[PDB]
Amino acid sequence: STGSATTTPIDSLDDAYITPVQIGTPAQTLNLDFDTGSSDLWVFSSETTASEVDGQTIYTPSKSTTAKLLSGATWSISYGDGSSSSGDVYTDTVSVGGLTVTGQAVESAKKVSSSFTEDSTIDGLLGLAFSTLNTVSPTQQKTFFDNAKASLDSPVFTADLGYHAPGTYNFGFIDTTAYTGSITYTAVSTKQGFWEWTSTGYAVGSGTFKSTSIDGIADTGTTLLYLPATVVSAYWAQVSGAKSSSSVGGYVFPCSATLPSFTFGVGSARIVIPGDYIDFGPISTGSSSCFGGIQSSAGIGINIFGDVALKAAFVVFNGATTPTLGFASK
Repeated sequence: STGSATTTPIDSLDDAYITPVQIGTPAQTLNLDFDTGSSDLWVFSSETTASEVDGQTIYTPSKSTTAKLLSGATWSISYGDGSSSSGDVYTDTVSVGGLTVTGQAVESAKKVSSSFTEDSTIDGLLGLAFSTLNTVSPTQQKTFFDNAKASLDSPVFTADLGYHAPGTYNFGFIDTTAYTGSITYTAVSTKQGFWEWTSTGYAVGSGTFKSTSIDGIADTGTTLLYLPATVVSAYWAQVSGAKSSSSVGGYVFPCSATLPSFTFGVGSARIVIPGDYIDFGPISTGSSSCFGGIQSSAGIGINIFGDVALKAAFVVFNGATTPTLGFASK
């Protein structure tokens, strides 16, 4: 079996992408943020603190004939940006683009942090990293991808994010019409539970490619590209007037400047990120200072190939017994 769903940016800056997911019987449609950097499928629900809900569609397990309380199981998660959520756990039928999984753990949020309440477009997260990162206790739960794997034509899912436009998440097949050339595959380390891989280098604009190993994770749930201080400083040194601002929280540049492209290495292949993808607009309404899409990973401890990098390529997440990441130009 296969699945295919459209993913849409929540705003004009591509801060996050939302994908409709059907939960329960009869279906309750919620717009979830597909996150390859986490492993919990959690949703806003009828059990979430009423003051912490600001416009989201909520899951109501009491209206689902297939929902069941997973007695005694709880979950608690905290993300890299500081945001967090917690609550109890249900099992229910979950379908993504026609691909159905019965008995999926659906984590019902009782408490959500300010960041989630503020984002009215996002009803929850669908974790797509390895099930070892799942926060359900005492019994750990599997991700939707891990539960659908036996039923899939191929144990893969593909990410094809659009730049200020809709994209696609496919499960169980590789659309050979969605990319150009060939797909370059590279090894994945599952030691930390992420889709962790090694980039073979980088180039800034029309400059010479620098061959160096950058260990990082393919993360659909992170907006920006977070790379070592050395690489990020080499990039922003090519932008007139760009500087790292402590009050803003990273590199800012004059909105009138043109941004060079950024190239990253996948084996012997190169993925080119256009300069336009690195522009995140004014730091505040009316400001002439713009926020950069390439930031240092120094304070985080891990390099992140977020949506900025991922949207420049057709990305294959191969969840076979020996996992690999495939990259192709599009």
